Amino acid sequence: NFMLTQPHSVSESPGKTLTISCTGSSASIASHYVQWYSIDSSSNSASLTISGLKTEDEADYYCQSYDGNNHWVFGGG
Amino acid sequence: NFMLTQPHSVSESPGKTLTISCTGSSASIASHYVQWYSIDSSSNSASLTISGLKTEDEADYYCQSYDGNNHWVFGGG
Amino acid sequence: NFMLTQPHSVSESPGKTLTISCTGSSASIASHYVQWYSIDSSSNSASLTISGLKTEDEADYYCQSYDGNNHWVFGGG
Amino acid sequence: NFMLTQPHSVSESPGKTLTISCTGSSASIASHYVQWYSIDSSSNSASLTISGLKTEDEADYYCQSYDGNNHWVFGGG
Amino acid sequence: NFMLTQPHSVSESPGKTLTISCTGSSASIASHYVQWYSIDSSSNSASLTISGLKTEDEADYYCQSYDGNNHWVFGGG
Repeated sequence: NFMLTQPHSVSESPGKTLTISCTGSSASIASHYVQWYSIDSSSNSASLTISGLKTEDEADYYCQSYDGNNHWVFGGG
Repeated sequence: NFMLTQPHSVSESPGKTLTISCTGSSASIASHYVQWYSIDSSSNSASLTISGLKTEDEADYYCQSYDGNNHWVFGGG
Repeated sequence: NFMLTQPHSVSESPGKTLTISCTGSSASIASHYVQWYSIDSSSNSASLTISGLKTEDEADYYCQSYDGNNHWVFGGG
Repeated sequence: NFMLTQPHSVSESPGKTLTISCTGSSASIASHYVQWYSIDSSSNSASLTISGLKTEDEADYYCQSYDGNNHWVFGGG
Repeated sequence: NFMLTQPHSVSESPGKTLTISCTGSSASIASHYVQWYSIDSSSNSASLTISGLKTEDEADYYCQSYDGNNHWVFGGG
């Protein structure tokens, strides 16, 4: 999980900016993800019966970003 | 999971900007994802009966972004 | 978990900026992630019955970022 | 877990800036992560019954960032 | 766990700045992480019954950051 908020921001950035690669994979059960723009805020998850769960996952991430002056240069992933 | 909010923002960015590659794969059950623009906010997930779940996933991510001055340069993914 | 907030910010950054690679993988059950822009704030998760969970995960992360003047340079991942 | 807040900030940084690689993987049950922009703030998680959980995870992180003038230089991950 | 706050800050830093690699992996149950921007602040986690949990995790972190003038230089991870 990576979570970023900038509720306010002043940026002067003549730049390479927000570059995001390979953000990994999420498996979720009954999970709530919430961002909405007497006051009551409620998210209710309950009375859940779970039986035996077996998970076997093989994940290989190969992420390559190049800014390169390269002679005979070999990159192996 | 990658989550970004900029509820307000001032940016001066003569730039490469928001570049997103290979954001991984999500498997979800009964999950709620919410973003809506006496007050009651309710999302209710309940009384769920789950029997044995077996998951075997093989995921390989090969993501290549090039800005390159390259001679005889070989990239293997 | 990586969490960043800048509720206010003044930045002068003619730069390479926020560069994010391979942020890892999250498995969550009934978890709540919340960021919303008498007052009561409530998120309720309860009465959950969990039976034996077996998890065997193999994750290899190979993340390569290059700014390089390289001759006969070999990178192995 | 890495958590950063800059509720206010003045930065002059013509620089390489916030560069984030391989932030590791989190497995969470019923966990709440909260950042929202008589007053009562409440997050309630209760009455959870957990039976024996066996977790065997193999995680190898290979993260390579190069600023290099390199001849016959070999990097092994 | 690494936690940083700069509720105010004046920095002049034409520099390499906050560079974060391999921040390790956290397994948490019912844990709350909170940063929100008569007044009562309450986060309540209670009445949790946990039976024997066995965890066997093998984690190897190989993190390489180079600023190098290198001849025949070999790095092994």
